[PDB]
Amino acid sequence: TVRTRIAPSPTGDPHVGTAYIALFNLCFARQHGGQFILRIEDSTRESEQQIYDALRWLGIEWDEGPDVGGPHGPYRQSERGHIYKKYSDELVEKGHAFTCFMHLPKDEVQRRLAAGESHVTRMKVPTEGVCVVPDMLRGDVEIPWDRMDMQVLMKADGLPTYFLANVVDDHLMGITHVLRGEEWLPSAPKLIKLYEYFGWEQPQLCYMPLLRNPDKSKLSKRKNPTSITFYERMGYLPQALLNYLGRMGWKFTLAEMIEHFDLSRVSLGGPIFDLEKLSWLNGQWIREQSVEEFAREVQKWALNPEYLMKIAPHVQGRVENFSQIAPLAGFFFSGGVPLDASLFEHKKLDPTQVRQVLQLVLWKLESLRQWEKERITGCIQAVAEHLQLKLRDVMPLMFPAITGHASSVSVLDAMEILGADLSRYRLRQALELLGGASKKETKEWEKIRDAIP
Amino acid sequence: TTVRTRIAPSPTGDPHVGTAYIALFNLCFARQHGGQFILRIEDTDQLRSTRESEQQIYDALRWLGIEWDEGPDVGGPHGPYRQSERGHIYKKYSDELVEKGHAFTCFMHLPKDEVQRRLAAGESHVTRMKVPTEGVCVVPDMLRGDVEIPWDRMDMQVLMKADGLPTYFLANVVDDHLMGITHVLRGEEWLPSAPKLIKLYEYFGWEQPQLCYMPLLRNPDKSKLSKRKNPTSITFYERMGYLPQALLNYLGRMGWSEKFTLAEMIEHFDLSRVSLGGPIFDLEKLSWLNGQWIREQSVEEFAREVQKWALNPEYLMKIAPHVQGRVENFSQIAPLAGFFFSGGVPLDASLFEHKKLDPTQVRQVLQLVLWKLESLRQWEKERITGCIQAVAEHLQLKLRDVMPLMFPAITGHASSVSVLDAMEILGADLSRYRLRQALELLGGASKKETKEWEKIRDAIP
Repeated sequence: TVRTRIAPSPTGDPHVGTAYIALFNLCFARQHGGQFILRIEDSTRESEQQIYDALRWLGIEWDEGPDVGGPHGPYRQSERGHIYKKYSDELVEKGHAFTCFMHLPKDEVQRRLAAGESHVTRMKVPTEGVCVVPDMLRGDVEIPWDRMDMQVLMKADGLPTYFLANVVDDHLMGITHVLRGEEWLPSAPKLIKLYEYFGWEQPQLCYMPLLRNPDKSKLSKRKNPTSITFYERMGYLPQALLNYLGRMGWKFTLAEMIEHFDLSRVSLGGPIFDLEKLSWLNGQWIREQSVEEFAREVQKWALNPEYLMKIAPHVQGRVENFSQIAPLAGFFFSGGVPLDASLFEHKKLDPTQVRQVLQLVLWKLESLRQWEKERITGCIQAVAEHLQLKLRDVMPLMFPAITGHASSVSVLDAMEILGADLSRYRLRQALELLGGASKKETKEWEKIRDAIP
Repeated sequence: TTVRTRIAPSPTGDPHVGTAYIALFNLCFARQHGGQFILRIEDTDQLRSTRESEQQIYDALRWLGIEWDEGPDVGGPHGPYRQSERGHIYKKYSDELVEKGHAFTCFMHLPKDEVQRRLAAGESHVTRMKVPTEGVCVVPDMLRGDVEIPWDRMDMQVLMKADGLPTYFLANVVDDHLMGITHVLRGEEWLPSAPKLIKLYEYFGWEQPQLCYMPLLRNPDKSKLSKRKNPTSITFYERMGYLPQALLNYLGRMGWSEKFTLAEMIEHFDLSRVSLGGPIFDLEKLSWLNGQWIREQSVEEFAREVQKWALNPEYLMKIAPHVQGRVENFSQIAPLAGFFFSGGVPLDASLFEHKKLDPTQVRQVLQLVLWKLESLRQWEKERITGCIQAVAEHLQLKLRDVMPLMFPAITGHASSVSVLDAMEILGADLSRYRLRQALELLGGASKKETKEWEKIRDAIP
């Protein structure tokens, strides 16, 4: 009986690649009457809920996990006790792993351990030869053992590595097939060797080719936004995006996808993520349904009391009649905003300095986990302070980036209401319009970013 | 689109024929329409719920041939399927009902000041549902059509208990909704309270599922099915050596329209072909049907079923040590140990004339022991012994005064292998059955005797 999983780390917005890998694991388990498992290898509970929300929004679901439960849990690493040290001790007891402070003597080792000196547990990995990874799509892949980096099992803080924990947990959860991105293929020999040290039945392996931009380059937020929630906020239908993830992989529904899913129909070249094709498909989904279904989706997306009432106070003070509301508040519904470079000619900031500020602010807001007004303000203020500018120096740059106008409703409020995705998106588009940042400016300015709270 | 049905058994003791019956219908309706069948454990009563009674539910239903698509034992995308794992979902929804004025805090009247004051002082309280007093509710029953229950009939309704747990009533509405249950088939016992269910869905502004209330299983004398007249526990029929296919088939013949498989039962399943009068549970008809299943199969299938039932190393090696010290040759084993394989035992009232207990006292002892053993969840020797001793102690009798009654009840003989060991091996259902029949033979208990002895029972450990 087939069991697949995803093991996302709860460390930020889920992205399209994660949705993609989840979809394949879901269809594969479904196709074979098996189970699909979500395991959290932890990090914040909030980022965890983001993962659940984004994937469910998409239409993906799982049979076992930390939210729905299951008879093979617990499904968060932080709830699975000392189970990892236990198996790591054994690898050490059988001479398949060693304590590192490398050297060897069990005299000095017991002594150093007794004194509570910091240490890790490393896996022994073959130094000579080639390893054959039996990939389901590619067949036999030959990776030489020499290039195989060293591998930590237990870290200095008595926590397992992602590597160790996933082998342990796949075993304990009876996972039969591991479908993962091909980013993981280089380290596959270390996985195989680990199942050998334990004496465990090794699952079937499948390494999916990477998603690529239309310029045959790897997918990156720089070239096209990757977060699932960005597409939600832009007003894409989850069925369209899910449909699109499937057509890249191997117009249809998830159920129809499962019916006609087969791994053998998957390209060995990296599928292209083409926003124009996705928009066209989404347009088709929008058209091919009743006006009533269309209305409900539009209400859920943005024309609902929760979103509108957040906007209403900021608008009530700035209009002399109701027909002046749409021009003032239209930027809350437009995805991007129309851009005008002249809106960014600062009084006492030169064009390079304007780009510098935008880049730094963008970076800090990209790192910002909790999207709240005070936290948003704190970020921009920290950047300004560190540059010996004042808050009032920087704010005029934020208004046209976020709203398309020199002045508007309170832009800090606007950013909280719009949310993280649309805010970063608009900032990035302003920055790009103005000329972006050279490879050299990126290195310089990142030193500065690092010295900023 | 996509039908989803469920059962929500409380994990409190043996699953019974009734649960099996309601399960079969929900399973068949789901299968007929391409949908899913969900098992949900409502451990709303956390103090009388056990992980072992849950396991007994899974074991008994699966033995019978009933399967589910989602549940605590298998997982599922709308879990957790145990109420006790679903967090403060219920408080959340009960809070909305108060905030939206459909439910009130009850500690009487209600001043906004005096209420906050008492809550802040940690005073005990419940949340109650607002139920209409005048007028009637129309219940859209799939089988009987519109049924009109007067609102005057509705007794008040607690949503959240003082211990912060939901009632079974609020929990199942919340969980049917969150699990997207489309059709609800339950016993007609629940029909009187149906208006409150309808009102609650209205309050949340939720789509009400289709409702169907099934007529009660009855004894052959038109009396509602009870442990009294007929044994109701699934595991009893297993231990008596009935085939689960026959019991399942019989549950289906009672329900709609004598030898059919589950797979066949689903194909020919029509909710419309269900009788509106109580289907009769007739042990003799079930037995004839079970005989036909036993007969219409290979001798090798028959043999394997008998092995699984009782002729296996596990069961026979529990018996072996007790038999070994009591025979001078192997052909004396069968007379001595036959009661391990016979179901009931042959009964002889003269076996119960006690040295120092009069006929009424014998019946009281047997009744009290039976009651306590009916309550026993963990069927183990030390615990069986503790029950009988507690009865004996409380009657100011000695254990050795009560034990002579147990031997003939359990084994059919005055003396035998150790009766306490015999009871553990035989198991809870057969022990209870045998004690009940010994009691019936001796004359049972009057209505008055029952009231009086129950008072005695409740004072016993």
